[PDB]
Amino acid sequence: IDPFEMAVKQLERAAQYMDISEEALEWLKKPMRIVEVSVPIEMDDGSVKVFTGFRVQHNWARGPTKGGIRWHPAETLSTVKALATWMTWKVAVVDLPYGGGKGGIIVNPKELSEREQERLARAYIRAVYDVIGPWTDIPAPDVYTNPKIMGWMMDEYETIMRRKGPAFGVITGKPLSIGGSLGRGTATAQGAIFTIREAAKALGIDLKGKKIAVQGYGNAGYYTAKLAKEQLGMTVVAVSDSRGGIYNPDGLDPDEVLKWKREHGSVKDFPGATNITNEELLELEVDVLAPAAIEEVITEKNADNIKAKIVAEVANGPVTPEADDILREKGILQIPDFLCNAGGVTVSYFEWVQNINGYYWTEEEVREKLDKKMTKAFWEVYNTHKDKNIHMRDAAYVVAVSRVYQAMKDRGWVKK
Ligand SMILES: NC(=O)c1ccc[n+]([C@@H]2O[C@H](COP(=O)([O-])OP(=O)(O)OC[C@H]3O[C@@H](n4cnc5c(N)ncnc54)[C@H](OP(=O)(O)O)[C@@H]3O)[C@@H](O)[C@H]2O)c1
Repeated sequence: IDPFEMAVKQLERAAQYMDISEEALEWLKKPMRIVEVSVPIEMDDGSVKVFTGFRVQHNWARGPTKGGIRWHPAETLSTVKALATWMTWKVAVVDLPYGGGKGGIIVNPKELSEREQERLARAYIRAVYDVIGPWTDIPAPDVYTNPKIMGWMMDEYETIMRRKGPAFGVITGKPLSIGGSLGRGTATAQGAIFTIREAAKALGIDLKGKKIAVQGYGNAGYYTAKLAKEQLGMTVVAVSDSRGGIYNPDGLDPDEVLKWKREHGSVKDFPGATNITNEELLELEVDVLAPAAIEEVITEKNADNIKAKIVAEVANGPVTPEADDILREKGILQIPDFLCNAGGVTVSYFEWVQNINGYYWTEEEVREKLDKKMTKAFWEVYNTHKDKNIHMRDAAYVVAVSRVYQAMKDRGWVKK
């Protein structure tokens, strides 16, 4: 199927640039555990509806598997497996003691009521309990899943486990009142900012008063722009959603931008600025560029038109491999997508650590630890990029797969 085959092809393109045994490659191609279950719930009308849930633990060589849960009507087993393989490298690049996990249910939660959503969450936990756990498999928020659902599922897991172990730790993204952690909402953007100034440091150019352009202005993009302005001293020059765009070389403020979006219902028509299109924004000449929108916005059709020195792929796969190569041959440093967005995963790991130990950190402690881990991961990726003379995304794949393969070899799973 298209997604899993794409993930396997990406793993092969990673493996051709690093010393990996054939048995290890075949072992990585087949996910360790796949659990397809029927999740029954009782609707408000009294009828019983059964959905199909998937729980794919791609690997646990480096530690307990970690992965999000997607409630999407278009969910497929291949998509879940591919995203589990994704999360494996996501946790591997940033040195987490995690394996790759991925949960999902074939369900459209638009018409599901709050009672139905709670029942679906609890029933999914009742179905997949035997293949999850704090030390085995940690679910995390993903598309169409909010931390309220995770409060529900943590409650269900605690009820089944009879409070015997660290229940909070079974899942992450939980509300602050119950085993939650600070910085979860801004996790991905904060990690992206860490990678951005690390890229600037690697390039040898500071960020005092330079330009950043973000394309796609969801929560992640808005937080990225705001944190960049607050910390790096950079000047945001353009913000856009999939609908419209804003141009202001003099400088913007993400707070008033989001307020205008909330008032008017769209981000466009910002006062003191020009309405612009997303396409020319993608080719805008800036210092830092961050695509935070629907996947594959930078294409071979316009890859050479990007002039920003640093491209931070905040979104997952916003650049096609050919555009990645074109930017590489243009001297453009690209932060790979799964390394750039690993802030959410790192903060989720921090939440898991806080839940396991029963001690909860403060926001400053979480931010400092996230900064340290992101800096180390980025420097490992950059050093591999320099030494092996391969693409930055290629370097991140190489380091992640090397860590996973080392974990397997030390575990004795693969002899060679
Ligand atoms: N662990 C936690 O505690 C926690 C808490 C919240 C969220 N999260 C995670 O972080 C993500 C953020 O949550 P959320 O509530 O913001 O999800 P959401 O309800 O999908 O909102 C994301 C925002 O991004 C915008 N957006 C989506 N696709 C876009 C595109 N192609 N172009 C431009 N804008 C786009 C949306 O606005 P438009 O539709 O107008 O574009 C939307 O307002 C979630 O997927 C969730 O998994 C985790």
